Amino acid sequence: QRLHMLQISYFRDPYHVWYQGNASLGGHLTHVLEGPDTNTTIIQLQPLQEPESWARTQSGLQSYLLQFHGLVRLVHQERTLAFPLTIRCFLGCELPPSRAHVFFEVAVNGSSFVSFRPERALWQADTQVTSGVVTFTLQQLNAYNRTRYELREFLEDTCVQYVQKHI
Ligand SMILES: CCCCCCCCCCCCCCCC
Ligand SMILES: *[C@@H]1O[C@H](CO)[C@@H](O)[C@H](O)[C@H]1NC(C)=O
Ligand SMILES: *[C@@H]1O[C@H](CO)[C@@H](O)[C@H](O)[C@H]1NC(C)=O
Ligand SMILES: *[C@@H]1O[C@H](CO)[C@@H](O)[C@H](O)[C@H]1NC(C)=O
Ligand SMILES: CCCCCCCCCC
Ligand SMILES: CCCCCC
Repeated sequence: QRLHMLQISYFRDPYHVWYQGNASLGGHLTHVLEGPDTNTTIIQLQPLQEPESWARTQSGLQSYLLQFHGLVRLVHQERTLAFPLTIRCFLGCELPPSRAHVFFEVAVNGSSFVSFRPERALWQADTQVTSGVVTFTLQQLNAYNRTRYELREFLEDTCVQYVQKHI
């Protein structure tokens, strides 16, 4: 009983991005993300959520993408960051038949970059390369409740409750 979410972001430059993503519930594809930042398709393949509730979830995902893009632009603006690049975000929750296991792992240009430590709602480097980019990204992720305790709540409560409601 799990929900997994995958987001791949292709940045031609800091300001133009193409998204490709999907989610699966119990190992079955349930959602698809596709399109440029200006017009991104976000679809549930199965009518799991009622329309008013889905429109709420769709809106939240759109706002996430805008904040994600904002952070990538800020890293570019403050550190040396070379484009084009790809970012992979892999996150979700898994319910043992006890405590849920949740995760959020980020790769850049196919290499491990940062990941979320839910035990303390903190981000760590997954690379051994000491890097102004990695250091600056961590400083931003670890400075805001949105990417700390609020993200832990999304993974530990929202995603788990989605699995509990729909598997
Ligand atoms: C240069 C690589 C960037 C890696 C970005 C990781 C994104 C993790 C979630 C970010 C979206 C939440 C809002 C961020 C607000 C600062
Ligand atoms: C997303 O789709 C890709 C394409 O096959 C697949 O490899 C991956 O497992 C999927 N992930 C999720 C969370 O649905
Ligand atoms: C946005 O994308 C959808 C799906 O590709 C398309 O139907 C719609 O016309 C697009 N809107 C534009 C290009 O303004
Ligand atoms: C990512 O890879 C592309 C080509 O593979 C390169 O042009 C770009 O500079 C790379 N960016 C980073 C941050 O490694
Ligand atoms: C359709 C799946 C899109 C990728 C997952 C986005 C998760 C954002 C969590 C805040
Ligand atoms: C793609 C989002 C699925 C639902 C997350 C609670």
